[PDB]
Amino acid sequence: KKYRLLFLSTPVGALGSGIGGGVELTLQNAAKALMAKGHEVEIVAPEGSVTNVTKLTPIAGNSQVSAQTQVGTDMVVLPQDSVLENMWSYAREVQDQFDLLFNFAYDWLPLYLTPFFHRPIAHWISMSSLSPVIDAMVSKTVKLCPQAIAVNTRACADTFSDGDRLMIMGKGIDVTQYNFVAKPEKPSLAWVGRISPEKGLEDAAETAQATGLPLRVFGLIQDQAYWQQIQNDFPKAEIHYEGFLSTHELQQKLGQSSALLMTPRWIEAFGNAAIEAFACGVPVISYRSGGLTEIVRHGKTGFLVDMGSVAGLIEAVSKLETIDRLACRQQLEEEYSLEVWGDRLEKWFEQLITSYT
Amino acid sequence: KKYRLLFLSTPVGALGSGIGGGVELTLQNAAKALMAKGHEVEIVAPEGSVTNVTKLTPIAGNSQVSAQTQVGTDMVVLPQDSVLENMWSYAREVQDQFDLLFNFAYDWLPLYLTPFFHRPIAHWISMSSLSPVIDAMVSKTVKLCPQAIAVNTRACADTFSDGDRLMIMGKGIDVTQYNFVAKPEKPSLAWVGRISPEKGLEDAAETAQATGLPLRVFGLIQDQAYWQQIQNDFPKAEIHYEGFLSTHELQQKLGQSSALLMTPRWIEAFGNAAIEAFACGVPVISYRSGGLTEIVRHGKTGFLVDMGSVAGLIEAVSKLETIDRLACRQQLEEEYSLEVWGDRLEKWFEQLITSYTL
Repeated sequence: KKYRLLFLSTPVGALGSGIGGGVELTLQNAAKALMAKGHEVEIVAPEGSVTNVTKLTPIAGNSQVSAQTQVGTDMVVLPQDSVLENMWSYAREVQDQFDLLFNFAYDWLPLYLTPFFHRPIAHWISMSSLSPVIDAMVSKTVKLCPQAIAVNTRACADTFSDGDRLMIMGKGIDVTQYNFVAKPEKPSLAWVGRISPEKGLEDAAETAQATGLPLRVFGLIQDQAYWQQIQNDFPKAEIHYEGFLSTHELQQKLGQSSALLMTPRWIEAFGNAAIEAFACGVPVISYRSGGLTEIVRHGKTGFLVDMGSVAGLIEAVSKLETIDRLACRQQLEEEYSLEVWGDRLEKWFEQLITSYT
Repeated sequence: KKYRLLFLSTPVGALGSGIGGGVELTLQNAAKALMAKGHEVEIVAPEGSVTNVTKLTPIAGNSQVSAQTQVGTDMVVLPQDSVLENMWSYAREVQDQFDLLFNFAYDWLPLYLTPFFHRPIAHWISMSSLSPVIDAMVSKTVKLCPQAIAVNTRACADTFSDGDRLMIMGKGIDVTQYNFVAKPEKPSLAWVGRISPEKGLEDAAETAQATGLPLRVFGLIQDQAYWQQIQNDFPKAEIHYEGFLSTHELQQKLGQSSALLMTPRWIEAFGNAAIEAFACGVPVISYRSGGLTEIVRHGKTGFLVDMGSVAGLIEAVSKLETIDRLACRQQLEEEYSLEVWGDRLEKWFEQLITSYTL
């Protein structure tokens, strides 16, 4: 069962620019996983895209607005000569050379064009129902082509009107790129996410202050005024900025943490910090929110805390010694690895190719 | 060969709402013409559409904003559950039952979806180049599918970057709807257009004043200030307002004119008033402008005047007796009629269908 697959990337930025976000990594990890099972993969992506994973054919056009800015929109907006148009124009040109098409863009046009191709198209929805057109199109598309749309977490399907017809594929990461730290040199706590007042970073600082453990922050300081506030509100806490880093620079410093604190104030979707902390042998102490409750195995690879309970975070930090760091790594090897994930995608596509036939 | 055709209407409103504008009439007139040549036609159109012409399957959705309000946009905007998208979904569902699909929508999606169908699609572009995004798509689509996009006049095609690749199909109206007046009861001049400054109505007032012919004005007085000023600048001209009338109400009174005055201060693309005037046997005295130069046959069905020459308009009125009013009606029968238009459409559709199979 050696398939020929065409991967269609996001139109927001170019591969390697980091502008598209986690999908840029999910795409290449999907390519790596499916290639290692013996399949051929071609990546279609905008002009200026670069990858070392497989063949990439760039496509000229105008970059499309990100779908994270239009939350709840019932609009479809495509710029003149949009990249997404020419990408799917190309897909129609070459679709006969392939067995399946795999889409990563979170947009209307790829979903709508699905019944217009004479090859099966698969869709990876990267975020959880941010807009009803995608909810409507996902609704329309799964009814027209069952098993057509997959996501990572059940929490994501909960935001979709037809999540019961959404496929749950989890995710996969490249374990060889993460430095497992068996034991950090000094105890410390870590936090990863967007630095803004409604991301719960304040709770982590208090936990750091009450336990006497330095807090190491990873992310983009979007409000330099807001950053200054946190050190002032939790004064005796040793808070350190580690910058907005790539996957490599992040894990190079993540392993030296005793635990990753994930303290959302609302249902949070900037995970993978957990999955990567498991790659580095870092247990995860997180509030009970969204997909984390399915990743953090309480008492085994971390702790789950009642939402908003700073006292719960402090108690959990005090019990870190009971968490075998090897267990975190072992969970990542058995789930969230390219070997197991590449198996699920492979089984998923073969169902689609045979059912489409 | 008798073809089965699927017509895709405008998404701006419903058929009969008049919200789509003249396209509503161009579409149904095209259906009438092709049906009279022995073809079957099914109309796909929004919710609330009605026609007495042929089979209609309505399709629900969000009505799209007219492309006349978004002039110059470089964006493509479609509402959620847009009528246009669901209409073309239906077209994809049923495309195997037909020989050709005929699109009237002035939008990005029907042009973009053209290579995604496995049946030939023809496009009727109803307006001039309104936006660079639409101009671009016409270019991409005619290069990808030659002879796939038609327009009415060369003047319209000239506004497109690749108008040279556009098919010129003209238009057709139902002759049976127009009352031919062999001889009006009183000499008079007629003017039809928008009543606002820089619309050339001033030129019509002078010629009416100098020739002693009453000027009958058809249009919308949106600014009463501009209206009385014309009576104040041209006192000795007997100028009359006839109101904003429908196609039928207009033609009922248009025939009673000695000539139609057409005084554009721009390059005119369609000149559709002249065709209506010919249907009534009314000769057209027009400035040399755009498509009017291709409609008005000088000395035969009217006169063409050097742009802006009021003396030329006056000179042309003095020669109206040399214009056979029968000539105007015959031109409309020989050109611009459902018989002739359905002929051209048929010959065009055949070219596309035989070429797509090859």
